[PDB]
This record gives sequence, C-alpha cells and structure tokens, in this order.
Amino acid sequence: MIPTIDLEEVSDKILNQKIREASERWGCFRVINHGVSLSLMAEMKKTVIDLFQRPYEVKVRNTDVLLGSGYRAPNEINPYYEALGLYDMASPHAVNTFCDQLEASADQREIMVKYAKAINGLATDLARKLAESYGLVETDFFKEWPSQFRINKYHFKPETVGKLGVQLHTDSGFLTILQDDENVGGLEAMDNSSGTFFPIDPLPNTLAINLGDMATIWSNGRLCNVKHRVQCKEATMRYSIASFLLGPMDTDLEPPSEFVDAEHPRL
Ligand SMILES: O=C(O)CCC(=O)C(=O)O
Ligand SMILES: [Mg+2]
Repeated sequence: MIPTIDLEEVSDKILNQKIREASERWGCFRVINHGVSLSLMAEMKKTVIDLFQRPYEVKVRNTDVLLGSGYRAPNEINPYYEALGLYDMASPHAVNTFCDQLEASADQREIMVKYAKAINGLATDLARKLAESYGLVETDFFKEWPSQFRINKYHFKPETVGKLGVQLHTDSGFLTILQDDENVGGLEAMDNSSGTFFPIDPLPNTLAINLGDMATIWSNGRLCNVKHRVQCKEATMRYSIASFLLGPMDTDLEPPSEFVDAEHPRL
C-alpha cells in the first residue's frame, strides 16, 4: 500500500523519515497539505481538457526539445494515449513558448505560469527533504536540474476495459509529481518484494509522488524507482498532469559519496 504523507507535519525529523522510508520501500507516496492551491489545480485540469481540444494542426506545433517532450498522438504502439508538454519547466520562457505554441488564452497562459512555479516549488522542497532525511551536506544537489511538464489524455473504449492503458515502466527522472484524474482511477504500481501490484487511487486534493531511475542512481540504490502502469477500469476519458524533476542533463549523474560504502558498492 502507498502511504500518504502529511507535509504539514510539525516535526522535521518525523516528516523526513516518513518520506525516506516511503521512497525506499515503495518508491512512491501521496502528499496532503502540499501547499499547491486547490483552485489552481482544478483550473489547470480545466485548461488541460481544453488544450487537448485544440486543432490537431495546432497541437502538432508542440515540438520536441528533448526526444519525447512535446506532442504525441495515439498510434498503434500505444493507441489510448495522447500527450503534450515542455522541457525546462522552471523557465518562464519555456512555459510561454509552450503557450505560444498551443495558442493558450492569456488567462490560460497565466494559469500555466502559476502552476509550474507552484509544482516546481513542491518538487524542490520534496527533493531537499530527501537530502535532509539522509543528513546530507549537499542539500542543494538539484538546483540546476531541469524539470519537464507533461499533460496526458487517455482514451479508453469498451474494448480497452479490463486490460491496460499503458504498460509497466519506471520514470527516467529523479522525482515525479502526478496530478491524477479525480474521477477516473487505474494507476498501479508493483511491490518489488512480493511482485504483486497495488492501486494508486486518485484521492481528492492530494498529489502523487514517485521516484524514478535517477533517484536510484543518485542514492546508490537506496531509493526505489517504482514500476507502475495505468490499467483501464472503465471506458471513459481520462486526464493526468505530470511534472518531472529530471537528473542533470549536461553532466552524468553519480552519487554524493556519502552513499557509496564498502556495504554499498557503486552501481
Ligand atoms: O496518467 C497517469 O495516471 C500517470 C501518468 C504517468 O505515469 C506519466 O506521465 O509518466
Ligand atoms: Mg510515469
């Protein structure tokens, strides 16, 4: 079972410890009292739904910056999935460019600006708490790490229900913040120990956090890069918003040396 962590827990050592053990054992957790405006989240979702109904020929303008950034229409590899997004989410220029590409309204534009700044703050905050949970000196390790924004539209038809919508996988970055679909469940993750899956049901006003491959590398294997998938449980439309804190992009990720011991040989 995925644990729910209270980010307004009064005690730093309890809070950081909860986060670390969740990140090591399950590779994921929910956060409550995250500090992201609930109204901003709903408006971001409204903006997402509306953005996906832009002209196809406009959507196609959402060009890759990184391979996979930008638009992907459903195809025969993964037929139920449509997506948009931008690289370097921390850059107001990058966000604006994305909004220029999708011809967002001015109102929409500034919804995106505010969401990105909020979500990216939650991300830096969570990452720092992870550094703190290990008593690291390098409590700023991520300060030059770029983020990637990606909004997703899942189309499940009656054919799809009972089966999956996306196959089992790990995020390649450090940390992911997911705003799932309020009224359409289906996200599942595998317990590495058992091999069994458990669901990540969309609990209202919460945000889902999971760790990716970069976190495992950085932590020399202590942090779990959770395997997850979304399974179709009903043939409806489905929207989700994801913000990825990635590893460094120019450099190569190797761990703070505090993680590499004679009992933790390098990977
Ligand atoms: O759409 C979802 O429910 C999860 C999204 C996800 O896993 C991703 O964008 O990497
Ligand atoms: Mg994912």
